[PDB]
Amino acid sequence: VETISFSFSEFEPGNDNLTLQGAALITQSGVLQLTKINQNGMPAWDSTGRTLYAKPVHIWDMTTGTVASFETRFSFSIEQPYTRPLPADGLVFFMGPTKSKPAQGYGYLGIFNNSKQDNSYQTLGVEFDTFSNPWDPPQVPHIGIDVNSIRSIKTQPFQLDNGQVANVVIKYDASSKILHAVLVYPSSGAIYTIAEIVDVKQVLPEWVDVGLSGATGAQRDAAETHDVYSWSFQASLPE
Amino acid sequence: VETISFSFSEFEPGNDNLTLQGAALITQSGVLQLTKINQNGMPAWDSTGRTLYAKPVHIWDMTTGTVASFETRFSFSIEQPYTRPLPADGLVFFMGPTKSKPAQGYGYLGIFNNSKQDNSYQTLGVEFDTFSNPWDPPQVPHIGIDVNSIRSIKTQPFQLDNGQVANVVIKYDASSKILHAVLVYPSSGAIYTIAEIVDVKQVLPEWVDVGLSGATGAQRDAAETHDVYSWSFQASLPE
Ligand SMILES: OC[C@H]1O[C@@H](O[C@H]2[C@H](O)[C@@H](O)[C@@H](O)O[C@@H]2CO)[C@H](O)[C@@H](O)[C@H]1O
Ligand SMILES: OC[C@H]1O[C@@H](O[C@H]2[C@H](O)[C@@H](O)[C@@H](O)O[C@@H]2CO)[C@H](O)[C@@H](O)[C@H]1O
Ligand SMILES: [Ca+2]
Ligand SMILES: [Ca+2]
Ligand SMILES: [Mn+2]
Ligand SMILES: [Mn+2]
Repeated sequence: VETISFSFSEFEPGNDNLTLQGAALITQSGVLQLTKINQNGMPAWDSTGRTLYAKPVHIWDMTTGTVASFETRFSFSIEQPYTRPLPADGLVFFMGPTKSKPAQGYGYLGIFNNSKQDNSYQTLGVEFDTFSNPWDPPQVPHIGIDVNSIRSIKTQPFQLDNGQVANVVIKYDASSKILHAVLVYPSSGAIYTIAEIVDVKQVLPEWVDVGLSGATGAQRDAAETHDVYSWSFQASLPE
Repeated sequence: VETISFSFSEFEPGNDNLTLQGAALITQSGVLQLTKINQNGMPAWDSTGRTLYAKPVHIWDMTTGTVASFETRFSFSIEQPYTRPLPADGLVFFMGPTKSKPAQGYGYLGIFNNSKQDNSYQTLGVEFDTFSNPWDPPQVPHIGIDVNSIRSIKTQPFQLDNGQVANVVIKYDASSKILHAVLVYPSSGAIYTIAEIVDVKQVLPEWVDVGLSGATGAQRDAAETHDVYSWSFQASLPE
């Protein structure tokens, strides 16, 4: 059985097990800031940042025809300090081609180049979208399962607890091909769940990079924070 | 689209919207005790209790072939006061034939007569099993999805936060036929998730009773508490 597994109770500058891209930064206090925060403490607009695990993970194998089961957990907080305009854009957990660089920002969240449904993206993501683009449902924020497109195949509205930490658990069972994600707000006790069928074998390449990406709006002050406090990942490829 | 929906922030004695069977009792303080508790505050062994919603719900319809989507949420606490013998047996959220009476106790949790997988049982349950019977995996407690049998088709171990309150969310999506359940322990922040594919129209009858059932062990002190503090349910049948 081939297994990959990492865990971060917190983050520390320089940890060579993490690849930072764009605005992604690790404060001295241990928190990972995906998008830029000005020195006055306010989140900056027109910002995009991502963090990947330095090592690719074997998600499935052609020869044997088997696919791995995985689980990831992380905590984050989104703070929307401005009244107007509307905050943007959200953050995502994603698995895609190895050696990837940041794509388009804003509504694309740093992982897509446009709103097309294109299988060549070979990307899977679970988004926490805070801005309603023309391809989004009217409700925001919302959890969404993204398969080769920013236009989610499944969506679940949730209420933001401004500035509070949320716990996320994303799990994939190769057996039934079910991807189930859950979001919890310890502060209010709120629990959100979402599940959909995803055939990883038809979406992702055999090896993929796993990471987190966040982005702020395309206009002045259409921004919010995208802070991550911890992150763990585990995958098991049978045989 | 016929919809059924109820919610109990707390329980009140006499409320004719709930059917109590076996040992099930509602205290003056508003908590629902599925299994018996002696006057000295200790849980009694050899006890079985169930609570059914007083009205059947329409889960699917032959005519149209449409099946409903539902969601249920409840809070409970299991307290295992004795060191030995091992505590038993657990509690279940279940849907089954209407006008039913409690079945066998102990490991059968009051909803099955034996461990046989039989379609005539027409019972679906999400269990929180605290005792490992011959048909159970070695780990307890565990969440299990029961389809016409006490021998779960899917199992997920979880760590009991003895005596503390747990929040449960069980959701079923007719579209994908996915049953996803999540258990959360506010006290420790633990989050457990489990999901499996279940085709409700090949398992349950058109109309069903929805309820909660709990049971304590077959020998002295093989007992624990099975208290429920709140419970809500909702189902939507298209057309
Ligand atoms: O306001 C936040 C959103 O901006 C959208 O882009 C807008 C832009 O803000 C506006 O000035 C003008 O250029 O129209 C654009 C729409 O194409 C982003 O697309 C959206 O993701 C948010 O960032
Ligand atoms: O001890 C709790 C478990 O008891 C099991 O039944 C036992 C019984 O306790 C023992 O005295 C003897 O009769 O063997 C039985 C096994 O068949 C229950 O089956 C189990 O559910 C627990 O309640
Ligand atoms: Ca969006
Ligand atoms: Ca058992
Ligand atoms: Mn979206
Ligand atoms: Mn069991």
